[PDB]
Amino acid sequence: HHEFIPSNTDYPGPHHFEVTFQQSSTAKSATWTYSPLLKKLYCQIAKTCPIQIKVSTPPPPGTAIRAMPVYKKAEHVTDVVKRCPNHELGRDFNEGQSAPASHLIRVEGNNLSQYVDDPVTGRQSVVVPYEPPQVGTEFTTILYNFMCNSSCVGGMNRRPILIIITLEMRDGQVLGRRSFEGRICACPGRDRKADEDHYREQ
Amino acid sequence: HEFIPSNTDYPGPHHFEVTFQQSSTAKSATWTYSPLLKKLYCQIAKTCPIQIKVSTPPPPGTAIRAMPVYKKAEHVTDVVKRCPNHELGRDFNEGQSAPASHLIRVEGNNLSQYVDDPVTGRQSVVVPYEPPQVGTEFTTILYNFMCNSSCVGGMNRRPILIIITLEMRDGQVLGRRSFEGRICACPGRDRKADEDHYREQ
Amino acid sequence: HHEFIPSNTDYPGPHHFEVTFQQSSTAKSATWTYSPLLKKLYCQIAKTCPIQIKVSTPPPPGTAIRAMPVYKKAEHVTDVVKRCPNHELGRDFNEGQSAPASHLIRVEGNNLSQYVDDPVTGRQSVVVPYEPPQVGTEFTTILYNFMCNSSCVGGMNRRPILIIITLEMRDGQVLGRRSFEGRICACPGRDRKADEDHYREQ
Amino acid sequence: EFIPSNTDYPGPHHFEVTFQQSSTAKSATWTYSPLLKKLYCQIAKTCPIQIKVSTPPPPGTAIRAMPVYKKAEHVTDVVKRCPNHELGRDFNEGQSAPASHLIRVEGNNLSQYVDDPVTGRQSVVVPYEPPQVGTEFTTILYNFMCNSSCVGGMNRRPILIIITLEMRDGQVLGRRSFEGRICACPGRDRKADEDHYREQ
DNA sequence: CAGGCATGCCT
DNA sequence: AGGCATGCCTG
DNA sequence: AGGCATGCCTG
DNA sequence: CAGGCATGCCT
Ligand SMILES: [Zn+2]
Ligand SMILES: [Zn+2]
Ligand SMILES: [Zn+2]
Ligand SMILES: [Zn+2]
Repeated sequence: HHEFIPSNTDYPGPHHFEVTFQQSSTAKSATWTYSPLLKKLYCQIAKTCPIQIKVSTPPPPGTAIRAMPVYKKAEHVTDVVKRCPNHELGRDFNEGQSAPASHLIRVEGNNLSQYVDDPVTGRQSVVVPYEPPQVGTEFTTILYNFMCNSSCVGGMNRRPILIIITLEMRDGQVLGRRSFEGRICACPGRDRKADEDHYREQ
Repeated sequence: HEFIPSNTDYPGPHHFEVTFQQSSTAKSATWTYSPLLKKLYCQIAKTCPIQIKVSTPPPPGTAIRAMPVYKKAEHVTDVVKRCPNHELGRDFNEGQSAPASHLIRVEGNNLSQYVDDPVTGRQSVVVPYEPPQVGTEFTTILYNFMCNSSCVGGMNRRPILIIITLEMRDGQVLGRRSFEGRICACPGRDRKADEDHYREQ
Repeated sequence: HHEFIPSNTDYPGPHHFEVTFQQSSTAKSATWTYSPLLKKLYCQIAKTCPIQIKVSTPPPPGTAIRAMPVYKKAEHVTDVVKRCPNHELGRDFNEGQSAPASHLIRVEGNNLSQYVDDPVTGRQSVVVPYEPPQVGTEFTTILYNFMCNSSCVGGMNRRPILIIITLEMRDGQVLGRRSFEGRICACPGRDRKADEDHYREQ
Repeated sequence: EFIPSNTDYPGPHHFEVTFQQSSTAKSATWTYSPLLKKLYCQIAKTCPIQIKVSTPPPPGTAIRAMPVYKKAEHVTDVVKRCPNHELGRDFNEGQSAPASHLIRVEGNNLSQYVDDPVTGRQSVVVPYEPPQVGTEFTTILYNFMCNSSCVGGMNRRPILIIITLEMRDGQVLGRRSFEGRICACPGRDRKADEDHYREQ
């Protein structure tokens, strides 16, 4: 039904949906990085970062893959994650684009991209047709872009979000799903090291 | 008109279970649950998420209600409302569309209906039952408690109980669970002390 | 002739104007106690409080004195001081009443006690004509009653207030002004001594 | 006139800008550091300013407030709110005053918000009112709707608030200004401003 | 009356 | 987090 | 009131 | 590339 709070629970369905991360250079300031322990991606804004998709049984036709952001804390979950006023109106980055300025998550390099603004739930998300890994390849890598900092005032300001990747049936039914925390910042590694470090303190 | 609504655990046919996820244990915490006790400690107006589990729900008309009642039998015959201060107040009454007078509110859903029993007098919030999402076990509801357990003019220092019932389109309880509730500025503090004292009398 | 921000400044005009307080009991449960150190009095909700007023020379015919509350902090200086939503209606002490339960300051005994609401500034004040001191007795004494505790939610909650006594003509201008911090509380003595002693830890 | 003067002009009647005693506490709403004519306040909190004039002015006189970046290069830029604070709803809603304006007046229903046709400059004006009986000060309540640090607006670019009085006619009478700093902790900010100024 | 607690809220 | 406010309840 | 959290800056 | 600073904000 018209679900207002997307659910974020790893649910490898009939096929075995999997979300993995490409090799990543550790550093305070690097395009991106991932924390297997804390299950959360660290990413400079607007820059490129690829996610790995793997499956066993090749999924049914018309099958797609969505990406949606949601706030981690309950106090804020009823709020849809959109871009901040600062970055949305600014031309600095999106005037020649084909994706709506307000959307947080953009897909890079794929014209088949579909930017969804649900009429009822107001939830924004980007979807693409699903496709098998290039011959002799283990993963179907999709290139995502995040257009605001987890700190952006007026947008997701300093409140952690969760990036939900959903494997969907053409009609929208759910075939798979994985989730993980995301943080768009200025210096990823550093925020990670510190976060991994602190985690270890307790 | 009198009611003293029943607060009797009835897991019912469809296995019903309103549970709680892990909340923090901070002096001031939006909310926190004491598995030890039947108490849910939370801050006023905050989002206290509650989990519902069910194995096989069927009525299309089945919906769920939450209604506040006083614990001590002396007052249970008294309707549980909002103090005059928070009702006429401007704070969480401007904007949101819910009755200024109710204590319980559903936060993330607009299908909710706030009902004022014409005879009972009781006030409660009802929302349609929507099953868990593909791959998720619980149907999560978001609740808001508009007054402090301690507000004079309202329930002043009177332990209260929230009763969640899963009824069929028309008054027929498919089951219910109940828990004690305290609304305060500092939930963490009150639990450490509450659970504490309760042990070794 | 309406000002948005009543002045709290004292003003001993042509007629010498001074407002004094009779002997103050130190008891904690005491109905009221005045502090000349802090120039601040402590009351209990709706308890009779004598305010001794004095003039060096007698004033015009129908001139009066008005008691208008005002906040101490600028952050709030604009909020007209009114009775807490709760009290502005609870029937204890209005079914008795003759005055708008909205009004905070009000007199006891005098049936010539008038009230005012500038439709311009919406200010709530009380007015009573200068009846010469009890002939032979220096000060004229008006019995006041302050309806809400300084900590009442919905009203001045825990926000300090100034009690302004203004010497006015039958009309026209102002003729004498004396302000002093107000405070409605349960235990005036308790409170009085606590403030009063902290001022000593300067 | 685009890019106006901050120059001090006491005037026929002596116009003086004064700040009552403020707090020295870190999170105090506002404070003033006499050492450096600089006002520290919090976004949207009530900044009161004491205005004393020697003699009573004409019937059409009034007081206006206008922000102006400090540094040479930036002065040419109009001082408006960042986009986030302008579109965010925190205060804008129900507020009957332009949402782009940095400066706001609080206690007046006769606040006149101005946007210059040629200049584009923004400012708030209020008809002057004589100090009240026995009061040596005429008080105006001012709000500053954007931290100085904000992007999309003052990029941590210092500004001065030039307060001038003018006739009913568009004519200047007196002028005085002081640097402004909108922040979270006024107390802290100044206490630090001075410590380092005490070095050379 | 005066001590003292429960519980909101401030730095 | 630790600690102060402050109404109200004893006794 | 102290300490943190986080974009930009510096070398 | 990481260390440090300035500035909003949390317990
Ligand atoms: Zn942004
Ligand atoms: Zn209440
Ligand atoms: Zn009251
Ligand atoms: Zn801003």
